[PDB]
Order: sequence, then structure tokens, then C-alpha cells
Amino acid sequence: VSLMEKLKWKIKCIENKFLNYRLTTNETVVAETEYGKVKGVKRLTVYDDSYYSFEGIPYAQPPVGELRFKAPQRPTPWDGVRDCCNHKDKSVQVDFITGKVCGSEDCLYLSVYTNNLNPETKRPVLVYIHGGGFIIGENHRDMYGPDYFIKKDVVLINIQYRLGALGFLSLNSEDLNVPGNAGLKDQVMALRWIKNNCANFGGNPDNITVFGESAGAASTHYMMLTEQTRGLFHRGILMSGNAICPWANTQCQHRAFTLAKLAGYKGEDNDKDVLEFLMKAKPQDLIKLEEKVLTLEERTNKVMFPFGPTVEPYQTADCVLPKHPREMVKTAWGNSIPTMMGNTSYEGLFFTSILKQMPLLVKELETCVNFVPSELADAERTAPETLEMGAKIKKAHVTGETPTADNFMDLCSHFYFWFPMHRLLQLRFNHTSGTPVYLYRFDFDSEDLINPYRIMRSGRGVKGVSHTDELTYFFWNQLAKRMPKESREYKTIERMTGIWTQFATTGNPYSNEIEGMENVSWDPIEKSDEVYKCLNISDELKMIDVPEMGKIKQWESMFEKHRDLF
Repeated sequence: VSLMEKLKWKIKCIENKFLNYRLTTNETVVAETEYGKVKGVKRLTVYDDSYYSFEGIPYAQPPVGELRFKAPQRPTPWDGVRDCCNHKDKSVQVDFITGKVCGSEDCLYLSVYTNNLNPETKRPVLVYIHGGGFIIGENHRDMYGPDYFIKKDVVLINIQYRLGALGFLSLNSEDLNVPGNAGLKDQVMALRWIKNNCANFGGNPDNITVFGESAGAASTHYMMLTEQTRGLFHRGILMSGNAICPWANTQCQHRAFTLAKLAGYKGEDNDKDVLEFLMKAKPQDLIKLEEKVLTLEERTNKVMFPFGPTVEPYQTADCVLPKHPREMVKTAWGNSIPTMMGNTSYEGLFFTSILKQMPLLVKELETCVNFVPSELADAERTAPETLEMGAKIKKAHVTGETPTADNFMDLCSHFYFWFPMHRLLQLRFNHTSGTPVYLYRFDFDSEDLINPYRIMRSGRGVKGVSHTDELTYFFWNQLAKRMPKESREYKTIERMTGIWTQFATTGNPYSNEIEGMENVSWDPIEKSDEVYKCLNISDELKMIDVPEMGKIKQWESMFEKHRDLF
């Protein structure tokens, strides 16, 4: 990231700190938890609303020392009053703006927000799980501010969880107790806390909604797939992701050694000696080197992250993913809660930055063999059957004689997002009680209000609704400003937060009390639908057939001779 966006972000970071002190009140308050009393503070928003803020509530023991790479344990309760008027640190990660490592291994906290501690009725509880490919992200208010949601009468909860290798190291040897998915086991434990403690903040423990974007969506989906969370919540919203996306799981048991070797380990490849090294390595060294773990072959086969959710090699007490996600959908309790899913209208536009550095990637669409789903493709991607699959993909996105960047970014939309959504809906249909799933499509374009992800994807002055463009309408962030209430941007905040809280409340996203929705007939998807219907969200709200459908059926036809793997 550029020297300009570094000094520019440095200034916004200094401004957000002064604004944050300014928007603080003196009204501290104490709430109960099952671990003891916690002290929050009331804060202000730039729209002159206010809310109660409880930050840095631990939901697990600090995962340092001998708990590193280990599943989380419950924290130690306290007497007295724990100070919760400040944020704790984020998980150790690479700062996308600077390139420097920041964060700390002491990162397992959640934040709670509400406009009213003592409501006259129990409120819907909303749990946001941030994305960031399981390697970046946080629950700080400079990125995920609760300002838009607290206009509504809900309880909003932002969780944190272990990222990267600290979150997802996985070793085969059953003796060392590092099955993997520690970061997801964090998410489970925080859900258990929210279940037992939301009532103390006015929430309804029997009306809990979990949602997230990107990696947060996959996390959300995993929380719906695993037995460990059964019955903990009641609604799910999957924004631009799920657990059968190709980027949302990996077998990384062999990559620990590679990581150890990059960090200066001397010795052989057995798990015990690898673990001992990594256990005493400085945290910021391991995080800094993750970028170098993936082999050139793995990058070629579109492996995106070296560490991440994985099928655990053996089963233990807190096991989360004992089988491949496709298999877990067949029994998932979460199939029987109300679900909303959606994408933006140009997901792949996120990859503009990557293309700017690697223009050679556009040539991959000459055959598209690299984008054939890995379970169908051959190792070298040279088999004639793989060249045949690649051709089907090619027909779907290359519009002219030579592939372009736009063709590329359009392909990505489907490879990483639309095709996975489709496979999930069809899988779920064969294994569900018949609870509704609602689709949306986010199509609202605006340069007048943005979020930090647009600095990373180099989305400065770029038309189209990229992946993460919608976060701007859910959360306040240090790049936001007060919008006139009649602006299209402001209306979209109102609509977006309106629909989400409405779905949270009733398991149905339709409300005639939301502006623009008077002609809307939002029907859920049926198994007998050949075509998907989605609420298209733009300047106007309109029900439509999903425009990506034809290309989705193209990708599906790759599995013509292999229908078992669909």
C-alpha cells in the first residue's frame, strides 16, 4: 500500500482517536455477567444518537504460552468491577495499510452495544463475525462502528477470534493436541457466552442472529454446520460467503513445518519438534512469514491462504470440523433455522489490485484450467478432461477473442462466490426440514461514502459494487462522515439496517415499514426453482431473477459426468 495512503491513514487514525474521546460521555454503567461485573460507557454518534458500549469483555482465557495453538478455555472470573470502557487489541496480523505487524496474542474479547440497557421488552440479539480471510480483521469501532445499528432497538455484538497460524495451525499427531480450527473454537466459545449473558444487556436469549461478511460468512456458516453450537442461535445471514467456498477450508497439516523452517527451525519433519519451535517463536515473526508459506503450485491451484479452517485429523472434546463441509451440510442443525444469503453485483471487482500487480493472470483465461474446481481438476491441470472443463468456464466469461481484466474479475465473482452459493443451496435442499432461505443482491453503487477495504483493493475511483462495498452501510468506520438524511447513501443505511433487524426479529426480511419496499414480494427459494429470485438492492428495491444464473448453470455443467461431487 502506497506512501500516500500510509500518511493519510495515520492522520485518520489520529482523528478517530480525538473524535472517539469527543463522542465519549461520563455516564458509566455496570452490568452482570456470569464471570462478574463489567463497566461500560455511553458514547455518541455523528447523527446525535447515543448507545451503551461494553468493550473488551473476555470470553476465553488469554491463549498465550502453553495455550497457543490450543483450543480456548473459559476465562477466570473476578470479583469487583472489570473496566470495559476501552478496546483491547486485535489478533496478531499484518496491517494491510502499513505492512507492519500489529495486534497481540491477547485478543479474545467481544464488544456489546445497545441504545437502552433496560428495555421494556427483550430485544433481538445480533452477532457480527468480521471477515478478513481468517488472517486480518478486528472488532474495533474505527472499522466496525455500531452507530447505524443502534438507531434500531437491538443488541449488537462484535466478536474477535484468533487469526492466521495462531488461529488455524493443524498437526496430524494426536498426542500434541493441535487438531486445528482453534480460531473457530474461539467463535463457538463466544457464542456460548452470548447465549448465557445477552439477557443482562436486555437481549433475548431465544432470538439470536449471527451474521458476517466474507470469512465472517464462512465462520457464520460453520457455526450453523457444527454440532458444538446446536441450538445456540436462531437466524443466520451469509453475506458474500459460506463454508464450501474454495477459499474457506484447506488441508494445511504439512504447512506447519514449512512455517517453522521459514522462521529458522533446525531439525527434522516430525510434528513434536515442529510444535516445540513454533510454541516459543515470537508471534510477530510467524505472522510476518505466513505470506511465504504457500508453494508456487498451491498459488497456481488457487489456494489463497496457508492456514485456515480444516478437516481436523482426529476428534477431541471441542472438535468443530470432523468432516469436509459438504458432508457436514447433510446433518447440520443450522439447515433448520431461517437463513438469508447474498452477494454484491460485481464481487470479483475486488481483485483489481491483484491484477495491477500480476497482469499475467489474465492469460489464465485462455484455457481457464486453473479455475476448474480442484476436486475435478488434475494436479498439473493438463488432462484433456480438465481442458474440457476449462472451456466451459471460458465460454461463460471470455466475451471476445482475447480475455480481459473484466472477464477475469467476472470469473472470480463466480469461482469465489456465486458458484459456491449455488452448490450450497442445492446441497441444503436435499437435507432440510424446509425452513426458508432468502436471497438478496447488493447493487448500490456510491463513491460518496466508503470503508478501508476500498484502500486495499485499490478501489479508489472505480465504478461497480465490489466485495465489501456493502459494509459501509452497516457499520460506521473512521473514513465515514455524516450524510444528509435525504441522500441515497443515508436511505441505504436505513434500508440495510432495517431489513437485517427485521429478519433478526422475525425470520422474515420483508417489512412495509421500510422505505422502497411497498411493491416488494420477497419469496424464499424453493427446491423446485430452476431460477433463483433475489431482492435486488439499489437506488430502488426490486425482486428479480438472479442475473448470474446462466453462468451458474455453466459452472454446474462441469459436473455433468461427476454428479456425486456436486
